[PDB]
Amino acid sequence: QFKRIALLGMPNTGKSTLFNRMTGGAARVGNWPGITVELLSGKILLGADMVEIIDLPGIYDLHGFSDDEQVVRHFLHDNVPDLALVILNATQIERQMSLLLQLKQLNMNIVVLLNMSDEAKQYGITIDSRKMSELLQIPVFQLSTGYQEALQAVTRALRYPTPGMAENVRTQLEQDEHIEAEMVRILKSAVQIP
Amino acid sequence: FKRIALLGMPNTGKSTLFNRMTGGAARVGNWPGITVELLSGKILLGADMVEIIDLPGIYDLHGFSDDEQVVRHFLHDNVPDLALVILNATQIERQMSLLLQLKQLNMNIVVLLNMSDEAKQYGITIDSRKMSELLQIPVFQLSTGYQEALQAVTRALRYPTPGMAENVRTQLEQDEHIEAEMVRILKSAVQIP
Ligand SMILES: Nc1nc2c(ncn2[C@@H]2O[C@H](COP(=O)(O)OP(=O)(O)O)[C@@H](O)[C@H]2O)c(=O)[nH]1
Repeated sequence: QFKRIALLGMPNTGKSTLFNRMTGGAARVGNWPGITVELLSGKILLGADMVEIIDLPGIYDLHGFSDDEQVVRHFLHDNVPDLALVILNATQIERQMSLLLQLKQLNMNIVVLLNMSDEAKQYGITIDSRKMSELLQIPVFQLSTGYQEALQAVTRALRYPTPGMAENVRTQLEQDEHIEAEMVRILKSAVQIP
Repeated sequence: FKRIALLGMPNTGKSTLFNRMTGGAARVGNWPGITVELLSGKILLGADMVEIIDLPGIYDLHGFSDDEQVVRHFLHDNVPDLALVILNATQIERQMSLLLQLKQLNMNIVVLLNMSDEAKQYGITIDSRKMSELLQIPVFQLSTGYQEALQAVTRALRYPTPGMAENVRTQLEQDEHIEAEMVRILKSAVQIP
């Protein structure tokens, strides 16, 4: 019944850690439409409203065929998030940007969190989050700090629903889902296994 | 010349096949869209001298490994007359993913299932005629199967494929848009030593 915030990012980007910070727990929830796996999930008060956070498996390619990538698409297809809170490791920004841009092409509602930003600056990495936000057309926040500003932006991004956005997102996944369906189909018929 | 792109995952016997098809005479060469040198050789298939290019093994057509980026860049700027796709039969349950990603580009494809004997001993029974029918792509098993595979390749080079180059490039433009955006944002917003 509550609006859904999905945590999305690559593996080991601090997602479970952020989840624990937001919820104060490590609750796992199963019986999600479309997937059999149990995921870290919890509901929080965000201002006056209650919202549901779900930590999605870390993945490298939105359109890839690793098991985690399949699970993420199934979840997103059948449980279109009201917000994708995309977590990027500042220290590895060059290598992590692709997932963000892929998710943006799904036509989801996104807020970007640039994690480990101090560690980045301790190396020689400087990030202009205003410029990044400007070019992306997406809110971008750095976390060292930055957390309360990030939550504020979450509330703003959930304030006005978009009719037809579930159908839009489902449609952008269809091509990957077709490949998967064809795999299952052809393997079931043409390949016999022990 | 006509061009065949040899495509498969790593450790599928692609190197040994390319060596055989090119008779040991392959040389290094540069190609538009990539800065790396690739190996290619000549082979006579029916009426045509054909150039076969050995592309780096990849796992995910849309992934961001260096090899994957080179294969996509190569394909975009050098659309092959035939993609010759080599899968490991024992790992057919997963490796089907790359074949279907490549089909989705609207390429002209022949599939070779290598190590088909090993697969049968693992208890994996593949019915390649049925698989060919369902894919609408010719499928041939190797272990020997080489002559038959190469006659299908020759046949797959005969019919017209009008607009294909345009179709393949169009299908790859999603990937190139991601890459273009990545560069744009990284240049303007990020300074790394
Ligand atoms: N420097 C820094 N490290 C973090 C932060 N959040 C998580 N990490 C570390 O990143 C690694 C992976 O964290 P985790 O929550 O397990 O990532 P997950 O796989 O995405 O859930 C661990 O070493 C964490 O302690 C952060 O805000 N700053």
